[PDB]
Parts: sequence; C-alpha cells; structure tokens
Amino acid sequence: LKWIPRNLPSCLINVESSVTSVKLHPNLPIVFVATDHGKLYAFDLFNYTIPLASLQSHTKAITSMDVLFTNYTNSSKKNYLVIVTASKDLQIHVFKWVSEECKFQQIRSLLGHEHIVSAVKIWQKNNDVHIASCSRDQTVKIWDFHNGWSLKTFQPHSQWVRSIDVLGDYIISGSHDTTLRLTHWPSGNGLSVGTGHEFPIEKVKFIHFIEDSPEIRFRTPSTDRYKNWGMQYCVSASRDRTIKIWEIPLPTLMAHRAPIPNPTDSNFRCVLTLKGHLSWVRDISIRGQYLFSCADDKSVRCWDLNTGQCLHVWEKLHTGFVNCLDLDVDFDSNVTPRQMMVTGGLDCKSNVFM
Repeated sequence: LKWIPRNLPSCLINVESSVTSVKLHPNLPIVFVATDHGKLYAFDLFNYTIPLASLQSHTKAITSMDVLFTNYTNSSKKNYLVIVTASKDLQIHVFKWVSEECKFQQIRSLLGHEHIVSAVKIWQKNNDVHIASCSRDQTVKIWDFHNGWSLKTFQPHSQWVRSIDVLGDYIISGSHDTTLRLTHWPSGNGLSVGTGHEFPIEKVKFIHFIEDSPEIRFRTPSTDRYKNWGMQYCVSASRDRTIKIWEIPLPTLMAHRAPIPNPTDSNFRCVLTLKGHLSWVRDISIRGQYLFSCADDKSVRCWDLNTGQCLHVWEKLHTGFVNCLDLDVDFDSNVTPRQMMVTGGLDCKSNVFM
C-alpha cells in the first residue's frame, strides 16, 4: 500500500486566527484544530465547509492537543473519547468527546506549571492513565488523568521545553537549549541528551514500523546483528532549518561515572541530517517510506530518506508560516480512507490534502 502525498489543496478550512496544532481522530472521519483564539475546533475532513463544533474554556491561547494518538487497536477504541489541550494560561484542560463528534464538556483543569504550557500528550501505552506536558518553566510534568494530580516533575534543561513525545516507558523532550532529551518515565533518569543542533529544537517524533531504516546507515559500525534490531529512534526539527535522525542506544549521554565511556559523552550518534528548506522547522512525521515535515518557509515537504533526497515540495500550501501537520495512520479496511494529511498555518487556515 504505497501513497500519494500531494495535489493542490482539496479542502481549505477557514479558522478564526493562528493555527497552532492540527490533529486527526483515530476512528471517526473528524479532525481537530487548536489556535491562539484560545479555542479548539472540529472538522470532518471528508466534507467541506463543515462547522461541526467549537470548544471554549481556555483564557489565552491553545498550543497543543492530543488524546487522538493511540499505541494499540483496543486502546484506540477507548482513547478517542477524551481530549487534552495545552495553553498559555498554564492550564491542561481535559475534555469529554461525545459520539456526535463534538465535546460537550470539560472534565478537568490541571494547574502546576508557572509559565506557558507548549506541549501536552496522552500516554497511550497505559490506556490514558497519565498525561505528559512541557513548559517555559524548564519543566516536564506527569499528571494522573482520573484524579488531575501532578505526580512526577522532571527537572532537566536550562531553557524552555517546547515538546514532549511519549513511547510507553520513555519520554522525548525538546527545547531552547538546543537539546533533545530522552528520559526514562519510571525512574526519572535520562538515557540521552542529543546535543548537536545549532539552534532551538521545536519538534520531535519517534520512528514506527520502519526499523528497516538501518539500510541507509549502520550503527555500531561492527557486529550489527547483536543489537541492530534493538535500536530505538527519533527525529528532531529545529530553527537550524535542518532535520536530524537519531538512534538512541548509542547517543546515550554520560554524566561521566568513570571517565569517557567509549563514544558516550562524545559527539552525538545522529544517523542523518536532512538539509533543506528555508526557515524554522515546525514539524516532522514518519510515513514509513518517507518522512514529512513543515516549516516557517510556508511549506510542507516530503523527504525520501532513501538517498537523503527531498523528493517533493508543496511550498504554496500556506501564505504564512506552517505550524503543524498530521498524517493519517494506515489500517486494514481504512487504507484509502486514511489518505489525508492535515496542516495548519499562521494564515488562519486548516488545509486538507489528499
């Protein structure tokens, strides 16, 4: 099942003001947009122009949205029923999604960060038992979903934490100190600090059903079959204008417990650096065969990490900066219906690409 990532936009959805995050629903043909309004809107992406629902209750600006992504089929079916959001009012609001495609109620407001919350995520591995968030604080926080309690607070970076992406046991953070960290969620220890970005990191995504990506670069250079299948990976997007690929078992950061422990506390292990287009990279996604990305260069770009080439550019996508994109996850019977990407800009629009 190969795919099409292109055309001229076959839906353009008017939005109030600046789009901050765009996010697909797991099960239903509906997609959700967050903005500086401070509001969440809902659209059917199959049909247009569709004014399905609006959500109000944040004070200042909504900067991230999650609860849609899931780590399993059964978790999917139960998970798409909540929505979590992030804001510049220092709130993490928890919403209730209804079968009629809207949110009829806010369930919780969670308080505990002292500045701008700029990302939020549900822990899909735990069946929506916990929420992660990050902030201008310099802080990452973990919250009980069903009590609203703050349960773990990581203290890591010396500057603004911009993003948090979770993979069950592990936590990927990204920040203004030019650094990506991977922290172990149960202990609070950091396995990795990925150092070598030149400017602020805005973004992270983990790699999925495509650990066939080693074909391009083999790590360690020797005796691969011992530990090559155990490699976990992520991507960072930055104000560098560059996108990096990291495998994480070998850019583990040392704290120096002896001295230098092999290439640990050396240069980063970073697999590929994709050098492309013309402004700050706001987003980054794994398709499988390809990587997708968006940036302040008014553009959404398709990257072939086979040969490092950028195989297509959709630069007229927005007339201002592009803040976020989302791809639709392939699944049996839904193959062709999951043919979309959604994208949101500073030109106050959410756009559907087939």
